[PDB]
Amino acid sequence: KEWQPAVQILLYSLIFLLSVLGNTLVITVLIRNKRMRTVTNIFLLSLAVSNLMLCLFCMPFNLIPNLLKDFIFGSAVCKTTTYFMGTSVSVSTWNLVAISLERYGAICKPLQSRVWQTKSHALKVIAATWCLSFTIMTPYPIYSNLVPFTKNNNQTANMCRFLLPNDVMQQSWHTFLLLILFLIPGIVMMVAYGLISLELYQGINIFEMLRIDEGLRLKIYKDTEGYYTIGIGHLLTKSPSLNAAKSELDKAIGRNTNGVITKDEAEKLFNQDVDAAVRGILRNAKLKPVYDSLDAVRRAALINMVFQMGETGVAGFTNSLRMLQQKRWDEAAVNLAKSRWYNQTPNRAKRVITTFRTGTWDAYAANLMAKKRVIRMLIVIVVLFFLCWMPIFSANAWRAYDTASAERRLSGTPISFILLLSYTSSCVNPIIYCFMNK
Ligand SMILES: CN1C(=O)[C@@H](NC(=O)c2cc3ccccc3[nH]2)N=C(c2ccccc2)c2ccccc21
Repeated sequence: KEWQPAVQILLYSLIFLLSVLGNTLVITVLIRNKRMRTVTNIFLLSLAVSNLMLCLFCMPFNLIPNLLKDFIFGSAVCKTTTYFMGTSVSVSTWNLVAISLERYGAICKPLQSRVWQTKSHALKVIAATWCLSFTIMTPYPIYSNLVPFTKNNNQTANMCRFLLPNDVMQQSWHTFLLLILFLIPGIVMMVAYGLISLELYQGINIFEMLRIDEGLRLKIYKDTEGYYTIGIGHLLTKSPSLNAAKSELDKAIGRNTNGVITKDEAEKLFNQDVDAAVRGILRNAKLKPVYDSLDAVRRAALINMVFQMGETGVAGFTNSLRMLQQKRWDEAAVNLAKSRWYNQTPNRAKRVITTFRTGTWDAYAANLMAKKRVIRMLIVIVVLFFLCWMPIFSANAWRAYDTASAERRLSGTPISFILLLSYTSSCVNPIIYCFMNK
């Protein structure tokens, strides 16, 4: 009528600007900063390229013809615009699947999913996504043609239309898209983000706690006391000799290590350490009573201490050990910070003490809080993707099954806005990235 074209020009041109500006920004930032190019962002970089492709090679050749009600570009543009639209949706859907699968590797199988975290594999997947997406979509250029129709005053026009040899094939193709663009990617990412979510809920434990407090040094080093240490805080000898640490090292890893161990030997060593700390708590007649009275989070604070100072040194925390057993957490927290231990390693001690005072992991939660944030962003991106793409795919499927119904309900402004919703998905992720560093 009179307004509809105005709102269309408005919304289309706005969504074009945001999507062009938004995605080229995301690309130029990522191309600029080598520090930014993580595995997850290399995918979000392949995602932002498909969003740019959809935005420049399809959107004008949809608003302009839908605004004029006449596809006035060539038969080639008609095959091109349909080709890139389906290629884009495919690349995007399988980029989102790759992301869910790499975060699953990182969060759920960290020391077990080593290759899924190589940038070389990441660019292998990205290449296989674009190549296969152009391949399975070749029906669109093969079977899309100008379809002549006639307007008001018997005025010939064309519409760009995708027509397969019959109805069984038109309907088979939509079953196809249903499967490899929604069902199969949908469950893959729902199982994945579901497992990721389970893990992230179970939260911090003694191992993650000691990994934050100790770190990883592959080569022999000295701690705050000046003692020779390796791996994840593994004390080698109190003696000042370096020859003796190197000896106690080779004996513990079983090979002539030459001062240097692997990450895999550090974790094996570190697992024996947490084992040994916990056995020392159980075998010591002063520590075991306190331990049993402790809740699992505080148990881990007691283990944290015993891991740093040994069974016997901690068992001599007689006045703090008593307060803990009596559930006097504030008293214990105040007393423990008057100790020499506090004075030697304040930052670590302040955390362990916070754990004792509150019974929570707040002291160690920062990193977990970051992973949870990213994961919730990714689940939001996936849900806004499907919500932006279900309508147009459902309108094409309904056309292939009952074209007369589909066209009478959707032909005017509804499919105009349904198409608009599609392009909106390509300007969604940059806006999300903006609201993420708030
Ligand atoms: C030719 N082509 C369509 O026919 C359009 N479907 C409609 O426009 C439409 C559906 C419908 C239902 C009821 C009534 C009226 C209807 N119109 N489908 C997309 C597309 C979507 C996903 C993958 C590939 C192509 C597309 C995108 C850009 C250019 C051409 C193009």
